[PDB]
Parts: sequence; C-alpha cells; structure tokens
Amino acid sequence: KLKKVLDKLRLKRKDISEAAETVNKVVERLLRRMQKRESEFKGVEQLNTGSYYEHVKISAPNEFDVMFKLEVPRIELQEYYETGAFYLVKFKGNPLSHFLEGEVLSATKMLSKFRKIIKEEVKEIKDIDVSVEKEKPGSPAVTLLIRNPEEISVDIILALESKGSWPISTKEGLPIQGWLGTKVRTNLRREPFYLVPKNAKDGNSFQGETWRLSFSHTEKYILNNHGIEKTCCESSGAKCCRKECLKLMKYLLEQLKKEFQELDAFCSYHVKTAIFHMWTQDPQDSQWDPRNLSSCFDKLLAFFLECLRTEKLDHYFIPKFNLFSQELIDRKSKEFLSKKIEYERNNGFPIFDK
DNA sequence: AAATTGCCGAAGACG
DNA sequence: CGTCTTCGGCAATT
Ligand SMILES: Nc1nc2c(ncn2[C@@H]2O[C@H](COP(=O)(O)O)[C@@H](O)[C@H]2OP(=O)(O)OC[C@H]2O[C@@H](n3cnc4c(N)ncnc43)[C@H](O)[C@@H]2O)c(=O)[nH]1
Ligand SMILES: [Zn+2]
Repeated sequence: KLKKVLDKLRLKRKDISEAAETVNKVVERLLRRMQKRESEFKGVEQLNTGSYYEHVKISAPNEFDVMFKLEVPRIELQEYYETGAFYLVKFKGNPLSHFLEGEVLSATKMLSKFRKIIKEEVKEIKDIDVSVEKEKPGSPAVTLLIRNPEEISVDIILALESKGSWPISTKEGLPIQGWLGTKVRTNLRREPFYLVPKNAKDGNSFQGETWRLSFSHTEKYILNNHGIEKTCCESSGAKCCRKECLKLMKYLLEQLKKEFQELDAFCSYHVKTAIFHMWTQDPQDSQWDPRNLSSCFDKLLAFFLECLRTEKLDHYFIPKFNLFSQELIDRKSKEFLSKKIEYERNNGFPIFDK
C-alpha cells in the first residue's frame, strides 16, 4: 500500500523538465539583475535549497526554493531575547548603510529593497507568465507565481552569509556524532552560516529588524549524505527508505492541512525536523531497510505524536528553540493534529486515497 | 572575471 | 533487477 502511494507521489521526468527549464530561466534573469550594476546586492550567489533540490518534493514539481546569498564580512550578532534562532545584526561607505536603522542592519529595509528590485525585473519579463505574490508578513521570501501553464511557485530567499564560527545556540545542535560522525559534524560547522530576513514574532507583531538563522545548506547535504555507510543509496551500495519515509510523512500532513484550516500553523519543516531526530535515534542503515518501510513510517508517526503530546520539538540545529512551544502553536492545534494522525494511523490511512 | 564545459551522482523510465 | 536518460552541482579554464 505504502509502495503504491510512493509511486503516486513520485515526480514525472517530463513534468520536471518543463518546470525546471522555465524556473531556471527566470532565476538566472533575476540573478543577473541583482549583480548588475550599482546595486546593493551586487555580489549575491545562488544556492538552491528545499524539498525539490533535496529530492523529497512530492506529487508535482510546483515549488522551488532558491537563496540569493550575500557575503557580509565583520558582522556581530546579538541574540534577540533568548530565542536562539533570531538575531539583531550589527557591523564591526558600504552599499548596505542604506539599510541601517541606527547601527542595526534592518531585515525589513533590506528585504523591501530586494523585493522592489525583483518586482521591477519581473515586470520586464515578457516571454514568461510570472508575477510576484503578495507580501506575507514575517516571511523572508519573495515568492514568484509562474504559469507554465501549470502553477509553479518560486521562493527567492535573500540571505546574509557569515564565515565565522556558528552562534553558541547551535553548540549542542546537529547531534550526528553516532550517525554521520564527528568529522562530518566538524566539517559542516566549518562551513558558513546564513541569516534570512524572517522576523521574530513578538506578541501581536513582528520585530522588523530581526533576522533568522538558516542551515538550508547543511540540511541539503544531510539529505544527500544520510547513511551511516558511505555507500547508502549509491550505485554500489544498499538502498534505504529514509527519504521515502519522509515523503510519506510530508504527504500525510499535506493532505490533512488541505481539509483542515485548524492546521495552518503546521508545516513540512516540522516533519523534516522530526525525522532528523529519528535518523539520530535510529542511525543504522539496517533500521531503514526498504523491506521495513511500514515500521519505519510507524516509528516516525509515534515519535511525532509524542512530540505533539509533550509540546516539544527541538530545532535540530538550535535545541533550545522549541518548534512546538505554546508560544508558536496553540495546545488545541496540536491536540487536533494528534487526533487526526491517530485516526489515519489506526485506520490504514484512508486519506492516502485522496 | 563572467560564461562555458566536463564530469558524474541521484533517480525516473522501462524493460 | 539492469541500463539508459536528464537535471543538478561543481569548479577548471578561458
Ligand atoms: N526551510 C524552512 N522552512 C521553514 C522553516 N520554518 C518553517 N518553515 C516552513 O516549512 C515550509 C518549508 O518549505 P520547503 O520548500 O522546505 O518544503 C515552508 O512553509 C516554510 O515556511 P516559511 O513561512 O517559514 O518560509 C517561506 C519560505 O522561506 C523559506 N525559509 C523559511 N525559513 C528559512 C530559513 N531559515 N532558511 C532558508 N529559507 C527559509 C522557506 O523555505 C520558504 O521557501 C524553516 O526554518 N526552514
Ligand atoms: Zn540511503
């Protein structure tokens, strides 16, 4: 049954080819515009991120994430309260001085200019049906809607790149020592970290100056390098069901969200985060054998339910940041999701039949 | 020093 | 299952 759902979720090559060709054209154009000329974002470089580029996109290739990363030397971080994930940014005749709010580099100001430039360039595209989606408060993304004629959304994510050591809130995150190992962890943490203009929500409003930590790069590496054995899912190695298990979990949540508005606060990142913990908990490739797909999915569900019940889902990189805190998601919303998942679980997943 | 190209892994296609 | 294919990521090289 699960194998047949996976067949259904699997992307078609023809769909991939048609989508990618258009998406790549638009992105390439936006990138060229940023880099030329007297622009504040002149040095941005492209990094493709998220589900599609992690090969865990399901159903249709209609969502693409891409970061435009900007190297900003000598920045100093001040943690926004005790959130671990959100920060104010300061510097130790720059183009970025336009975005300064005091000595603080404002996320809103920088994103708004970034967004303004994108809209200008999108207006000049004549051969492709593309529009800029209406702004979402808090969101770090400038979202494009493309009609290929099929609907495709492209999230362009502005990001600051810092080459320094990672903020201490991440010191006990990335607990992959018994799984991917110490050399991998050390090497990953020697890579840069990123800040995206996602504002912290403080009560009824957003703190417009705040930035948010990003490890979209690391997550991408982990998805592509996910086994304890170096040959996991390689041509001279054994196939595992780690990614398949993630697709099924993503699908379950997506179907549930499609018919229950009370689940708007839940997202695929919660699912991704839960399975990262699961991969830490069950490190052996043998406990992710394709023959044991059914029990792997069940283990994930039980773990997820327990996170729901205890209102605790630690960010994989920032362990003191609880994705399932009462502050972020209401108790009733979690209890609601708990009931739905339990139902689908005990009933052989009727919602998988659309 | 921006744009081209080579290589090959991941995974879809179909036997 | 194997073999072929395309897309993505990389960085040498001009
Ligand atoms: N990547 C990511 N996404 C996060 C997130 N916290 C919540 N979410 C949400 O999950 C979904 C992820 O999409 P995916 O393509 O990976 O399957 C989205 O619904 C995302 O919602 P969002 O409102 O927060 O973000 C919108 C837009 O911004 C990107 N984004 C959010 N946050 C980041 C970070 N930290 N780095 C890079 N990009 C980020 C989202 O991908 C989406 O494109 C989380 O921490 N990370
Ligand atoms: Zn594997």
